[PDB]
Amino acid sequence: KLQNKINHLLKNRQELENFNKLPSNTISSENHLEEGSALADKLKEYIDK
Repeated sequence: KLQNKINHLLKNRQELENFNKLPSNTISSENHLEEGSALADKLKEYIDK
């Protein structure tokens, strides 16, 4: 589900990339990428366990 969220946010970024006019929304998508990366590291720790 987190990887599908990455797909949704990158689709939103592809919607809002050209003729940029950047909203106040994409930094939450970047924080969500960091959260998914952190959860990926935690599940990597768990599969090592």
